[PDB]
Amino acid sequence: NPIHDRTSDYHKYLKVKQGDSDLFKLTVSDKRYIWYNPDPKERDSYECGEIVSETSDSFTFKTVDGQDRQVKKDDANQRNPIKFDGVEDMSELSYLNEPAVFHNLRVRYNQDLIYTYSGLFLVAVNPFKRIPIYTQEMVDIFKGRRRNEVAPHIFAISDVAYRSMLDDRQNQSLLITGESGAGKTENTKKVIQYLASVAGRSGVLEQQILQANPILEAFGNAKTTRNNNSSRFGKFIEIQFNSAGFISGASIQSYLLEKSRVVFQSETERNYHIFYQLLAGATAEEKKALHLAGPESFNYLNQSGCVDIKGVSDSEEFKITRQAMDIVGFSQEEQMSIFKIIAGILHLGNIKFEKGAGEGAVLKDKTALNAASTVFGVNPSVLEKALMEPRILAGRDLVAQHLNVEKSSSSRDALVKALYGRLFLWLVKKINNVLCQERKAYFIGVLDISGFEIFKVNSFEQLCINYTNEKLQQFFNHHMFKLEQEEYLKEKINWTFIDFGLDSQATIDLIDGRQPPGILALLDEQSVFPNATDNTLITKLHSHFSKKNAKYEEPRFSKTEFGVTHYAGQVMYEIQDWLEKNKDPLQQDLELCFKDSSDNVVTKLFNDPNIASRAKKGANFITVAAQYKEQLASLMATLETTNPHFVRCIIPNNKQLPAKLEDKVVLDQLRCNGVLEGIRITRKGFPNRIIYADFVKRYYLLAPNVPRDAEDSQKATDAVLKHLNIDPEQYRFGITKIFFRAG
Ligand SMILES: COC(=O)c1cc2c3c(c(N)cc(N)c3n1)N(C)C2=O
Ligand SMILES: COC(=O)c1cc2c3c(c(N)cc(N)c3n1)N(C)C2=O
Ligand SMILES: [Mg+2]
Repeated sequence: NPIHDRTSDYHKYLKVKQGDSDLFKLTVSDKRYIWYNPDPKERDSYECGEIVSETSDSFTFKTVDGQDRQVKKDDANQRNPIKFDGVEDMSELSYLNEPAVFHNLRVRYNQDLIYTYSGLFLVAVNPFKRIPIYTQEMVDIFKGRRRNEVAPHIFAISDVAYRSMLDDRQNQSLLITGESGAGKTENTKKVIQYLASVAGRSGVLEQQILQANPILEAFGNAKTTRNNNSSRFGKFIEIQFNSAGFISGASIQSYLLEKSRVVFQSETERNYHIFYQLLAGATAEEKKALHLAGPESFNYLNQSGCVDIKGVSDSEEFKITRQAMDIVGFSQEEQMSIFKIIAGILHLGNIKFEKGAGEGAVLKDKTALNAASTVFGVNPSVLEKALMEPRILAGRDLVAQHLNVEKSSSSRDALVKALYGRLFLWLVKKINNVLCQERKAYFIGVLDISGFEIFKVNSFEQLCINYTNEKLQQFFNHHMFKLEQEEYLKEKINWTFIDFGLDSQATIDLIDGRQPPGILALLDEQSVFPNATDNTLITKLHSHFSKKNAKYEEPRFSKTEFGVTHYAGQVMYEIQDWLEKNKDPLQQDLELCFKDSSDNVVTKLFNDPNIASRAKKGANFITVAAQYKEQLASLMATLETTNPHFVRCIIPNNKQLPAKLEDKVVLDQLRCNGVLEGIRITRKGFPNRIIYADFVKRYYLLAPNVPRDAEDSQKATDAVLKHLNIDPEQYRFGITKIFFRAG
């Protein structure tokens, strides 16, 4: 058994290395230590100082530079005995404080142990390098093990969820939190791998489930300045099981694709990988048939200054993506149409509108228009008229507009974004049709959202993302602190309620409240108001929240920005284009143009109502904000019907580098994630609890005769446990349940 064989890969890569005799000497030392700040203005940079004396209320300690300092005992962060360094479950620490928690993570991370428990949930620190802990042998090691039998691992929490699903016949969820780049998607994929392995069975479903990801990532992920493989859409993967616990299928709900990225990318960022994959990987006359050149020739790829990612071959990736499409079952014609659409988008991007004789735009060169039309299979004259002279109603009259250059470019971009988003939707739908063949008995849902992120310029997309991340942190807060203590108090176990000081509700209400209206509601209102501008909008927000809502800031340094205080920090948002992004317009004549496409996939994108149609609320189409919010509330409703398991991914630094665990970066994450509070609730509270009658059947007794049944439930439990003479401090008696602190 490799768990017990210290030469095994398990021991080498998942367990803390054996300390030496010098270490042993240090470990049995009577000396005592404190974590202190050499510079009190840098509260996250700590060193270890030896405690050399104490009074009744203070410690005096030597700093590393031999100088003595004094601190009140109430302000002291004592260092744990070094036998705890590297401990697998931090609820075991004697001293639960910030530098002590960070230090334990640091000791593990320096030995490449990225996973650490903090009571009931998992912490994961991104290594930014490959560590060989995800092989099939590692998988197999976790299968069937109680949590405490094996080292912390994403596989272990995965197994716990699976067994919880079986034992309680209750749906589960795996909620992976983290800022952008923290490791959410990699861990999500490890979860799916584990489940596909342990619950797997004909055998191609599991392969198809796994092969969904290169497709989704090629179309839905991109390089940002924070992550070379940033997910620009959120997703909820329901892994589905039959009554027997075998995988019977899976279904992916996707959220909120950053469609603006198709048409615009910041300096050093990339568009979606697929564009580069196609241009790099396509056959010699694939490229001739689609009129393609290199990325530098396309406006939608040549603006950021970056066409490459270190360590990535877009050609090789293209081969992997196509292979995935083969396994999932997209036909050759379907794939060809997909690439026609990607190529058509690049050509649309190359169209250059110019000022005509009047204010209205003209197209002097039709090479890009013609190439797009050719690959999309639409009529180029109809497309041209639809771009620069779309028809609208004025009352009931029919009026041709004549859009200027700017409006023309915007409309072309709107068309591009609509194409990309519908195509993305279609890919997801096609995928689901293949993975969903049977009605489920159970599910384990795995959530992989786009993570909390902050740039120089934060827009409506950042607000939606950061909102979602705030809702997810609140969900953790609700389950860990609020509901837990509600159980204690309903079971009257003598608990004094503790205010853990973590509540995101005010920020959430600020963003999505109804009465009084929050940001999104005022946004929606401005979005259906004919005279509205980005300026009437920002003014309206300041009018409602400035000096009124504690989580909002009207900045003095700007007239187009507003600040929201999130759990993870203040973010300033630029209001430019919010009305247009929220309304998400597309000229009907462009839809009519593409409805007439000769291409089987394109027509589906424009005629299939699940893809093409948009809901109404009154005389208006549903805004993006109201729809996403409907979607999110729906997700949270589903999660609330599940048993949640939390994984908190922690980014070590902001440089995407291995072996560089930065103090302030990590401590900021630990603080706003509520890690220490969670560890604390696990320790001060009563993690384990059981109805007075379902206890009889795991064991038997050690008592004067309470069998698998009894007339009594309360004293019938009292008696049986009592014999071990284990401390009644380690348990309590609820109206219906026995509670316990540590098993
Ligand atoms: C995620 O993207 C899409 O689903 C999507 C995108 C867009 C879209 C529109 C619509 N008028 C209607 C849709 N049903 C629709 N769907 N526009 C203007 C878009 O940019
Ligand atoms: C969900 O509850 C609410 O609707 C709600 C309640 C309140 C609220 C405020 C705001 N400044 C802004 C909101 N968006 C908001 N929303 N205040 C002061 C409230 O008491
Ligand atoms: Mg991601």
